[PDB]
Amino acid sequence: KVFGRCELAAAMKRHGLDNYRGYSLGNWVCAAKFESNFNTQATNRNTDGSTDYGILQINSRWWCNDGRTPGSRNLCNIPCSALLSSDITASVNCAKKIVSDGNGMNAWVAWRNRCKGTDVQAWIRGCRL
Ligand SMILES: [Cl-]
Ligand SMILES: [Cl-]
Ligand SMILES: [Cl-]
Ligand SMILES: [Cl-]
Ligand SMILES: [Cl-]
Ligand SMILES: [Cl-]
Ligand SMILES: [Cl-]
Ligand SMILES: [Cl-]
Ligand SMILES: [Cl-]
Ligand SMILES: [Cl-]
Ligand code: NA
Ligand code: NA
Repeated sequence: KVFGRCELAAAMKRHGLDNYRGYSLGNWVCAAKFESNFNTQATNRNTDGSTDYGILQINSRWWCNDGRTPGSRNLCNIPCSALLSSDITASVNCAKKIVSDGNGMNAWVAWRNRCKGTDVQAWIRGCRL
């Protein structure tokens, strides 16, 4: 599924991400835009051989099992394929664990490089939330 901007904002808010660990909703939408272009089916291989899956590009090295990432963990206890669903529940639940891990949203390199320090409220402008 390719979400619309406000559609995704509403789904993330319903799942309790607005101000989760202090990160306003526009941070989460901005991250999703640059990670996946709001496409649940996005997959991208990393240099280390791991793969990032779904709307928030969650990595197989630590967070999900994809059966092909050596020496890796599965801290969200989920197959990576479940992160590609049109239902974002698994992605959101796993993201909540990631952002609690110590480094906040800096775990998402695209958030650090393209969202952090910007006017992220722009990402939810015009949405009925
Ligand atoms: Cl389709
Ligand atoms: Cl929308
Ligand atoms: Cl957009
Ligand atoms: Cl929802
Ligand atoms: Cl915001
Ligand atoms: Cl497997
Ligand atoms: Cl593996
Ligand atoms: Cl393969
Ligand atoms: Cl594990
Ligand atoms: Cl933080
Ligand atoms: Na990315
Ligand atoms: Na893994």
